[PDB]
Amino acid sequence: DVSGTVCLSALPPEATDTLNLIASDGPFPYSQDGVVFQNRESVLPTQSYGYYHEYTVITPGARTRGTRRIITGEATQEDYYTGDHYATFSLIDQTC
Repeated sequence: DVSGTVCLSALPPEATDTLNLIASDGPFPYSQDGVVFQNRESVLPTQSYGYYHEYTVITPGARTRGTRRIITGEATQEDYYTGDHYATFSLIDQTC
């Protein structure tokens, strides 16, 4: 299940950076940014393989990718944020 919607402005500023890189098709800070996200646990709506892709949202100071991501869906304006390492997601509203 999706945990509601969230305004882009309410997310860390790195989320806005990630969306800007998605808008330019990168290049990204990691070569695996842009792989398919399988939605293997079915938290997001069921779609065929390749509908979803995942991208890092950088955590300040982290040596690793941390726990923050944007998952794109193929539909227009469809993007999900997780701040808890894929446990939960919110739909991102870029209009606010």
